[PDB]
Amino acid sequence: ENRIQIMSTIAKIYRAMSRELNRRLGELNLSYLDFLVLRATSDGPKTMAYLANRYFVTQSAITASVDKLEEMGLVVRVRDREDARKILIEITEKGLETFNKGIEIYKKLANEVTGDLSEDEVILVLDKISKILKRIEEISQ
Amino acid sequence: ENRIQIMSTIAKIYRAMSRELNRRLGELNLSYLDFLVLRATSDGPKTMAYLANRYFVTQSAITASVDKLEEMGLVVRVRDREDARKILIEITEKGLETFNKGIEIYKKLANEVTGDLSEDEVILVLDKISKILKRIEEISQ
Ligand SMILES: [Ca+2]
Ligand SMILES: [Ca+2]
Repeated sequence: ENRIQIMSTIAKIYRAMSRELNRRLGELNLSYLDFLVLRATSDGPKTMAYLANRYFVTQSAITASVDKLEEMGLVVRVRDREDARKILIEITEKGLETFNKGIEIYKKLANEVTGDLSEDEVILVLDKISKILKRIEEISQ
Repeated sequence: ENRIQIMSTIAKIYRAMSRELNRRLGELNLSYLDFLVLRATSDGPKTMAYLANRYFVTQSAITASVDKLEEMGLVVRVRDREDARKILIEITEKGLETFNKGIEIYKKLANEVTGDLSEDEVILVLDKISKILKRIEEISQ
């Protein structure tokens, strides 16, 4: 039926986008996950637990991504003033710079794949799928 | 901007759906990937290379899924009459039965998350995102 197709098409779009993003982001020395980590911390420090849960990826995958971004000087680990085991991943200036370059790449690709759509259509679709997301997130967790 | 949000919302929807599907499919003794393997072979035998490429997953992940489904008696390996290394993964009757049960679960979830939408809206959104998919697939590969 149609409702099945909306969800399955969403999935196919995600897989194709994730693959192309991985390729285009490679030139900034980042994978799609590394970019997601930068996007998440671009607006504030994030715990590694949050990162793994928000983007549905193993904790070991987050550890690998953060270790990498840290070596690249794009994020830093900030330990609580009194506690030490409590860690927050904060983005750096260089990281924000790289993130912004990542956003342009994402924006460029988003403009292409949605080219057959007009502003009205884009807004119409966005409004409607935002409802779908609200529902699945209320269900999923 | 809006075009960015369409793609990012698509991704968030995918992650939330994949997580809930994994949970609901667990009762049929399948993960989301195993279900994808059954969906792919439900209409005809598929090579393992195709499976890994179509659903963007490592070959080792496909091997693990197929080994599993085979032990569960849901798929079989069919070797060419003359060649032996050439393998096709064919679904079994039990596999089709299990697949169909999987489809009902997917259908049930799809109906819920898209509840705020009407038939017209569903068709309208489907038509439009199918264009997005056509474009990304032409770009991605
Ligand atoms: Ca809930
Ligand atoms: Ca091409």
